[PDB]
Amino acid sequence: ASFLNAVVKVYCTHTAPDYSLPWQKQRQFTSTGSAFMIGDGKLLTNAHCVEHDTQVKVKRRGDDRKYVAKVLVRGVDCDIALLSVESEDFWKGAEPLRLGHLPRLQDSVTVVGYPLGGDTISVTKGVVSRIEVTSYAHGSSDLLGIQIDAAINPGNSGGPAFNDQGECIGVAFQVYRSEETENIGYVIPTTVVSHFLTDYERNGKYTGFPVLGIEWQKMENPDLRKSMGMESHQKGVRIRRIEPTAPESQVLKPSDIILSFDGVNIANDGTVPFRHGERIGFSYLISQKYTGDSALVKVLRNKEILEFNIKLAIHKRLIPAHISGKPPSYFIVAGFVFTTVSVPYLRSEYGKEYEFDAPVKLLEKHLHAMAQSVDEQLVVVSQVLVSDINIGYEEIVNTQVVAFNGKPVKNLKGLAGMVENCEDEYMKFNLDYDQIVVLDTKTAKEATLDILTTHCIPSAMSDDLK
Amino acid sequence: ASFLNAVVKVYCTHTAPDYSLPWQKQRQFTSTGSAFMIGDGKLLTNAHCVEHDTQVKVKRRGDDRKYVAKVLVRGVDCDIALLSVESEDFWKGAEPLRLGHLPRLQDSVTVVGYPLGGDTISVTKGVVSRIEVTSYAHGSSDLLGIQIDAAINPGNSGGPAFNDQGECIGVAFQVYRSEETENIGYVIPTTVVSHFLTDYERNGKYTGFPVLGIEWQKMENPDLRKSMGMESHQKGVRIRRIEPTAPESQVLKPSDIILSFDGVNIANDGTVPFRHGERIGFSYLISQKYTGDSALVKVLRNKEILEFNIKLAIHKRLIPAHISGKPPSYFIVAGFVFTTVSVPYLRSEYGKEYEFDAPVKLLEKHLHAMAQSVDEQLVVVSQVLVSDINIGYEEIVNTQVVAFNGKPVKNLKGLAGMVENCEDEYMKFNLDYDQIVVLDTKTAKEATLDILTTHCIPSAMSDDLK
Amino acid sequence: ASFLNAVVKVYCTHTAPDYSLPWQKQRQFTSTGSAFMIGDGKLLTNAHCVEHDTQVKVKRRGDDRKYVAKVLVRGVDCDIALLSVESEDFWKGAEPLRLGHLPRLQDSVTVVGYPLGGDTISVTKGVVSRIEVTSYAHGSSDLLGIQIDAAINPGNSGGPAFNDQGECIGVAFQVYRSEETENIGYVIPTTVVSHFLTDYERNGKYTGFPVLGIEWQKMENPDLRKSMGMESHQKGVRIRRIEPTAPESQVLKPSDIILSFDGVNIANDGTVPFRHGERIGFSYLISQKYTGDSALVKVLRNKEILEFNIKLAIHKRLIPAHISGKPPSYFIVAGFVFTTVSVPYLRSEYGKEYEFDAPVKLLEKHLHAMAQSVDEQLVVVSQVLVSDINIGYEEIVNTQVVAFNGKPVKNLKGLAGMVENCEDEYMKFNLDYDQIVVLDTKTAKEATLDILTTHCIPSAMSDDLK
Amino acid sequence: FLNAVVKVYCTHTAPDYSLPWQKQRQFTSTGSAFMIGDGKLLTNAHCVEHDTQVKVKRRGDDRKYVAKVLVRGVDCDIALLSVESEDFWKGAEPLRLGHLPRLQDSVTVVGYPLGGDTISVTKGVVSRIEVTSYAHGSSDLLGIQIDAAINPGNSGGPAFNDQGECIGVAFQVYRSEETENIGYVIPTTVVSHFLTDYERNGKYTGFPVLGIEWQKMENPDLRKSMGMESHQKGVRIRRIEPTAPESQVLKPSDIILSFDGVNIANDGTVPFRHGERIGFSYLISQKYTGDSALVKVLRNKEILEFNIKLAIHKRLIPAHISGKPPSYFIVAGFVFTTVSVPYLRSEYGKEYEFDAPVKLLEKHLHAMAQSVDEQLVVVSQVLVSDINIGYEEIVNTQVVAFNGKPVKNLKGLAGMVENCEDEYMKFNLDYDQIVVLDTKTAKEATLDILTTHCIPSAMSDDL
Repeated sequence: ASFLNAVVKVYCTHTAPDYSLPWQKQRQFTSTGSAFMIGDGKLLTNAHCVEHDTQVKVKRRGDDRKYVAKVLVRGVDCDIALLSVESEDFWKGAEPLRLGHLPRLQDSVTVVGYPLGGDTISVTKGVVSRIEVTSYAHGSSDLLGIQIDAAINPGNSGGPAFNDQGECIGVAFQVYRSEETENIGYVIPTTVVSHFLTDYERNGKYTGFPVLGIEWQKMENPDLRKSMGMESHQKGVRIRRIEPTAPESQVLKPSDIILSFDGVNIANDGTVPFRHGERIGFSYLISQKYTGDSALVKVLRNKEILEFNIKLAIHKRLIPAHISGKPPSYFIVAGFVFTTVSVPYLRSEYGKEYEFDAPVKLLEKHLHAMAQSVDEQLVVVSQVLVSDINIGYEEIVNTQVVAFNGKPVKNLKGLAGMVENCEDEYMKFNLDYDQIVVLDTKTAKEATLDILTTHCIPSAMSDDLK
Repeated sequence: ASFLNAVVKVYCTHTAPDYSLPWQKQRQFTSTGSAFMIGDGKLLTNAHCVEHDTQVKVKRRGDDRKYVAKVLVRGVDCDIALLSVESEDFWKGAEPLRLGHLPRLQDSVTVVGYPLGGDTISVTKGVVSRIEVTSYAHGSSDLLGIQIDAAINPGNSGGPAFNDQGECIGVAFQVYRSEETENIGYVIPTTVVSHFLTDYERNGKYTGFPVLGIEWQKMENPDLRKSMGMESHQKGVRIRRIEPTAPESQVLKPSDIILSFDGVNIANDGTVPFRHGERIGFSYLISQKYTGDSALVKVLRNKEILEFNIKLAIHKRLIPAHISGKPPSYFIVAGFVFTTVSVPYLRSEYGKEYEFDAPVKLLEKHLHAMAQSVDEQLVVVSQVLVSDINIGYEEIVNTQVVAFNGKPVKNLKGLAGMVENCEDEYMKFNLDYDQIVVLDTKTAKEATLDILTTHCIPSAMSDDLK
Repeated sequence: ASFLNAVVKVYCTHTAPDYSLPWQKQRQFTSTGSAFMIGDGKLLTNAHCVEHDTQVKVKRRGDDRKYVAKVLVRGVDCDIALLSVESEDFWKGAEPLRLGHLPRLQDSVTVVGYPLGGDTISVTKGVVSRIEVTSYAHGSSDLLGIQIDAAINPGNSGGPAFNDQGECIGVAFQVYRSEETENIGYVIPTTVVSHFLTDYERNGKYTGFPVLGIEWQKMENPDLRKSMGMESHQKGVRIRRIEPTAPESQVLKPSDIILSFDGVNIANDGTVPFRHGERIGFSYLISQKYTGDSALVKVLRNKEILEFNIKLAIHKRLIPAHISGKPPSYFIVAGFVFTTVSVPYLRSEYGKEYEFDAPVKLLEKHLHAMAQSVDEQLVVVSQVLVSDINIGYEEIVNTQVVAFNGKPVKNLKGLAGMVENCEDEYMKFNLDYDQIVVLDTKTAKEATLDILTTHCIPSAMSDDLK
Repeated sequence: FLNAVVKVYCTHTAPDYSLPWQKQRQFTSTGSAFMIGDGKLLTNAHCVEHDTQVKVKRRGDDRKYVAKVLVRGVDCDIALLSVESEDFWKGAEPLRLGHLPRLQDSVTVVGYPLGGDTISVTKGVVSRIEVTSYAHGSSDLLGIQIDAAINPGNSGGPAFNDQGECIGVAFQVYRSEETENIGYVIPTTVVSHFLTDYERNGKYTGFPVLGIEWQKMENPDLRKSMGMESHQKGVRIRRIEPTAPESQVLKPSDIILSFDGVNIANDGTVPFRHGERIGFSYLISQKYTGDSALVKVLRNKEILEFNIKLAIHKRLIPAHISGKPPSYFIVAGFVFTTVSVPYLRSEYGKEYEFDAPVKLLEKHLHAMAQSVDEQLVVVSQVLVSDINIGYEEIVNTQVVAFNGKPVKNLKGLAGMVENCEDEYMKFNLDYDQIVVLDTKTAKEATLDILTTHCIPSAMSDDL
């Protein structure tokens, strides 16, 4: 029962930026979660437990005090964060958990944490149900995951799952809930946790989980395989498209057939052998490597077998699934609020149903567009703060800015600089839907200050543009 | 862990007949389920996993290929089907499961299959909760069932439940889900599975589970018992009504009191002793027998004790709960679409709420009418394909046809023959609600072909009427 | 498996009083639950299983008969009732359960009873999840509770939870259900059960669970503590308010800081040490005592440490959460229906959402008002049975009566006596919202009988006012 | 008067767009129609869409007489009916059409709405007159809003002025929890355009609308920057339909100053009547297809004039499929069809504009046809078979090329697969996917698949 004492309750006050009004914050709100001692003065929890934190406190069993904690480091896409606690009273007699190996299906598992239904610690018990590449909902990434049938409830997030030997086999973090389903809950495996910790130890920071920038197609059809010159004994997946900002774009080509990755053969359905008689998606081979590592990729190209050693990097979306450790960027000229499109921005503008209610143009780029350069951003006029200077333009909302005075717009900083250094008589913004916005350059800039005052906006731009 | 490899994933493409437009099919749709090796080149799954199959494929652990399978035999009311697989690659190294005995309450149980929440195999664990006669939802019959508290999810259908010795104690098949309930899931017991397999082995086909064609009333009231001449030491159930198409109608009478079945005494509440200190509904004694078997029934009739040996048969509903291995029958004359009323037909015409939205006349027969002869059917005008020939009759929908030219209508084939061989000047259909439909016989038949063309109907009738 | 036979099925027909029309009953309705043998011809079940009983029957395993039972005694706030059964046939071969000690977290637990999904006994299994002071929903009180992750379903109420040694560790009684949660179910601990049984044995009746009549405030802020003269080493909770009808009101004062209870130190968050390294709310120390016991309370008052021995009593709400073993009181004069405000009354008048739809005046007293004297009641005009005698007063509903002919109204009996002995020409009722109702005393009383006849009301008042 | 207004009974049998080889279930509706002379009844096109039978009943006669649809204009929501029986026409007196009314003119609506079986009259005033979206037709034409109650069943009946002349056809409403008495009437000007068109050409030739997208020029800096004088006004051309004649002479960022000598304001409006303005589309709509118009534009300080021939608007993704069943063809279980609004609605429900694939909606809202008769071709679904193993999950995905050749429309694709001599059929699909089939074995596999799904033919007759 000594294992329970390593598990602490997390109290978090969150203050999120208003993506729709990026100069200000949303209303404070509180949540609770769990965390556990992993050694060397560190607690592990889920990143989603402490997102946009303005205060984090922890409470250990047997002690009534809630101690101030700080977020040491976070990994948004693997949904892990480490906490530090200054108070030496908190750490007295601490006994950290040890991490165990990946479990086998049907292994007994217990989940320990602070879910709804009470204030004190709670234990639930079940078995390991399923292990495969899993969609991390909050992290928006695909990593190894352990499904279990021990009940996971709100508040369990960040607490450990234990094997019957008292070793931590991972972190309870998410559930699949519907009116049709029962006891489908997920755990971040120790292999993923170890990856994160090793990463942080080596680099003094989080460097992510690599994922090769390719889209692919299964090759289950025999005519398809034959037509591309595959022999009866060959299997693999066809490259659809390659991220321009990935180093494999310099050596791989569309319609290449990927035969293997680090000498492991990829099946026509994109799976590779996994442990004891199972098959798993090939992405697992990539995500277990570190950014900066290299991997040997074998392809078939015009019936010729080619091998390339490719450096692995994180995935950069044109429309980021998250914007962490920074307020959303914006700048304002003549009442026009320019900002960038991110998933949180879309969710703010169009609610939880943003995937169906957002403008099709924006959604099209969210699901299908690849960044053509690093640091490329989708820039839009968010809204127009209505004044006399912007007459006739008042109804413009969430429309992409494609060019400024003939020059293509690559990102927000690029655009902000262009309006800054503009000496022409007119500022000409080419917008989506073949629209043009034109302002007299001199009177445009003069009009900004009064508009900010009206809307109680303390600054014309985010600090990163100052 | 070798037991897992006997459990395969089922992929099914279903194409259901349109009961509302019986000349055509509904749109293709796919589902997935589970199945397992039981020996001799056979897989067992649920019948509901492969209903209206146009293609079935299976996938074994460790192999990426999906192999074509065929439905060998199905038992609709016990919800079991057997599959065959031609590919010898699929069967290589196969190790079939062995069936265990009926378990006891609190026995550990594990469920293995392919539920939602992932693509690979999943295991859940719990205990045997309850064993009694259970309503098989898809099969619409009452057979022994095992309730368990191991989580069963969509996709688990057709997979095995195991005892702690690795024997299969049955097939995971259905759940009781409401906002109020948790972990109420059911398993088809090995006794039912064995009945099905023995049946198929003996007869080369499925012959069903017998159920005596009697409705009965409990005799819990002492005045009731006394008034019917029961002695203080006698107990049993009163016969309300007997199916005319059952052989016990020739020897049993309404108001008989059934005292015993195969020497087993029936209590006033219709229960008999079951295993260790429990009581179960008497139907269990009947359903464990095979169709064609005989049973000794003892009754009290006017204070006289009588015994009859009665041959057991399946139950035939006037309005069938299922129509399997055949398209729904129909024929058309002069735009009138004649078909028969089945549960799938009612569900098609009036949705999932057919029990409350269907015409009361039709519902009355669904819940309460007994077939007066074998092969009797409830025939209706489904709809009228509007043309000049059927002027004034256009609004007729789902109305029973009771007679044709003075002769009673017994079933669809009977009616189809009567319109065929009709040489009278007029065809006179007596319909429900005391209506009469009259058509000139000659011009009625001539008008059919054009109407079929308009509605793109390839044939005037189903093949079974050709 | 012999333990199962001590667990019986409960069938209850309830007939509840109509709180909105207190002269009559609501419609009969039935429920089912569970109960178990605890020795000496007694069965234990939940009080909520037999609330407003007009008939209770039980059925033991293996026997088809349902035997008439009677409620021996009930404890509404701990949700326990004991049943007796006259029939000696029921008790033949009975083997009662033994009560075990409070379990530890992660201890295996099995729940046995008669939930939905079948008619026979069902077992579910899980672990002890959490132990702390718990809100008893039906009982509306705060007592020790055991949370478990074995599934509890409707019908389980009143059945035992067992440890792995076959001892009863408590009574399955309630769940926390939401679309977000799974397997949060609660058990009345053996310590609470033992309290109830000991209580009934000693006193021949139920005397409740004491709870000191104080409201308190946490003292987590250091400036707060310092400002009230607490030393750095002192901790406790501040008294906000004291129930006038509690004997600690004679010795404790608002703004006192409670330092300890029976020598157990109370933390700034109101918790005390509990078992192995845990902390629990201090109310647990009080509720484990019996009414009539005394407790030593130490307080800080103006930097002086004072100790008082205080007699403990049950909590009496102005607006009772329950009214048990008696029809709701009422009396009628001139069509005016006078009654008292209780939680069931509010629920009847304003449905399940009574906490948000009831008049704010009434709700204000429900959440915040303390009784100023014992037997004080909130009296209202429920409604006005419209006649000529009460012209102009017809729209009065649920309005508090504060005085009668200048005299304050303390409760319903007090008011009933005052209208009875009124010899003045007028009866003057002062109502809430500064309204006055005046009737001619003589013609008011004469008018009652006809009004009762119109509404088929057999009597002008409840028997307790006769 | 009342006896010229008749009740319409229609049995509809719509094609199943999701399963284009067959029809949906019969359903019935009722509406209204009126005698306009020469053995003709006028009603709404939506009253008789996909008709398998139409009957009419005149007031005081119990018989329901068979009618036939002579001609329909889907986008203006008008249809004409004929009735063979002489008994139906006994003592008939057709209605006369009146001139466009003015705001506040009294109006009566006559027809056969819900709430009873016989004729019903409602009364109100003319509320508002402006270019209006015809919901069923999906075009923008002049509409009269009125405050006389219009209910289901009124469709196709006349609205009358107080002189008993028909001022239009009651056809649609704006209903929400928030609104009351917002009903619309197809004006006599639109009706006359339809009747004149049908009389001239023996068929419906539509309402012209020029293929230009434009931007308002309300901003002074915008106007000044493009070299507009302080007195000049107009609209800026955003984009021009490649399949429109004006794509040859007009250019993006031209500023349209006038149409037929009529000056266009910065908000795209022109003088209308009685002190009101109206969208310039009205000037175009009142002309006939084949007519020309004089367009004056400003381009690089220079004022240019062009005589532009006018035509109907043709969307890449059509709002309606009329005069034919939806086109399709099948090879090896692959069902190919075209994307239309009715297809999207059938596939994704009434909320298709939010639930359909973002790729498809993108083209629905924003894409212009690049060539005449261009269509968006998709694989609708794959009828599962051995021949199409691995491709079963393909749904609603655009076909962009066949054996290296661009797919223009369904007929084009059908002809390419028909005449394919190559060993393989290689389809480039959206999302950078490729589907490949052996040419010989794919074609052989078709017939048996049809049999399984009870499909009478591999392709629609138009292919």
